[PDB]
Amino acid sequence: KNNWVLLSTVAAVVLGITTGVLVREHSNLSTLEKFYFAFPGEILMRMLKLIILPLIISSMITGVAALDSNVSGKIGLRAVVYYFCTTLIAVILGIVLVVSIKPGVTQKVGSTVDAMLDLIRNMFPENLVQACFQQYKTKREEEYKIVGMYSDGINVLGLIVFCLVFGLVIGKMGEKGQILVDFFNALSDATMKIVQIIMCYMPLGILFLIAGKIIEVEDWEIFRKLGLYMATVLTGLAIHSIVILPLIYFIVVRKNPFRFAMGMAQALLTALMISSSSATLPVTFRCAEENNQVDKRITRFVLPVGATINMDGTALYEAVAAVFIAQLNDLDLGIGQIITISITATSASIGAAGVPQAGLVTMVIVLSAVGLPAEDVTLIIAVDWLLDRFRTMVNVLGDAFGTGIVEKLSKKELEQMDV
Ligand SMILES: N[C@@H](CC(=O)O)C(=O)O
Ligand code: NA
Ligand code: NA
Ligand code: NA
Repeated sequence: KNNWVLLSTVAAVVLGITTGVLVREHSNLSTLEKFYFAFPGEILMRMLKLIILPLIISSMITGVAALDSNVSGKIGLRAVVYYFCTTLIAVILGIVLVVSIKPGVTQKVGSTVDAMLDLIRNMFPENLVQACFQQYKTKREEEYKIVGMYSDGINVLGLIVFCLVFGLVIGKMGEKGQILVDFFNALSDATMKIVQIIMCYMPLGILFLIAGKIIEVEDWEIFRKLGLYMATVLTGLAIHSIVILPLIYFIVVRKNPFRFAMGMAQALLTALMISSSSATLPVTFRCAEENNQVDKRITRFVLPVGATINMDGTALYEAVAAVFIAQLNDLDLGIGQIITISITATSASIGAAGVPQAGLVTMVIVLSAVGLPAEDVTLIIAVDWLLDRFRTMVNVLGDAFGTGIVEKLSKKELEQMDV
């Protein structure tokens, strides 16, 4: 006998790939019947979006309140240093692989500052209740006048920053704020038993979410016409996730880095099918502390920050595809043009959201920094549901890897706290 959570997810990926392929050659469903066929996949998607509001709020508060305000200053320093030393590696390895393969040659025919100041405008929102379901976006229009309105989508960057300050303030209050530690420890425990309820619906939801995703129009543009560009994204996503990311784990932890990746198989295959790192963040919490036994004082702090900051698969896909877009023209892309690609792609992966297809929002930022037009992204929009699924597994794995690396780097400080 074995565990039924992972063996039924693998059985639902197989039964969902073989369903969304067979119904195309056999039948011809209309545009309205292809939306009701993926309806159990939509219910799973909005059941996971539902739970990230009490999960991020309660884990960010009790993750920092359990540390005595100077241990948390070094867990926070060893997290941002790790996130910068993997994003830059995933950018550089995607830069080297895209100018040596050269996928874009002889196949051509076939508001950056306003987007970066919206990261700081979203870290300090004007309302806490409005930050739970609405984001702030700035447009420039008329000699121009800056005017911003409130769009939709949960402001995850503003709830992390406020609960980090709320977590530090509560932990320094002592006995005067002990009832707020017990409230958000009982809330983080109650909204992890709900994740174990959604995890029983997940094989039935994936089986229709991935069958209604490969049910699309043309399998020829993804395969051969835009071919050998996906052989630079998936190649860079392979070497970074199989070789490089279990080499950063093996250097600082001598504890078998593929035993950690095998123990995170539920969170890896969830993001491989739902294509959103923020929505699978409840799966990453459960599949790390229960399987790999990484300490709860670190995963409550490292994993929510890494889900919206550390996005290595997006950082490699930004550095590969923006050069490939410039390679469809006859641009030289000299030594000055390479480094400015590698700089804004590090910031675009930071500014990218954990929503599905957030990959093409921040592609305008890196493309306009090199001089390419924004409407030259329309060549990439065709195959984006498949390249978004492999760059979310890597993003999730990177976050999972961080929990184990920061824990061995701070084994003394966790053992410092005693009775
Ligand atoms: N939802 C995707 C967005 C992206 O491509 O960055 C992810 O988290 O990986
Ligand atoms: Na990173
Ligand atoms: Na991430
Ligand atoms: Na990000």
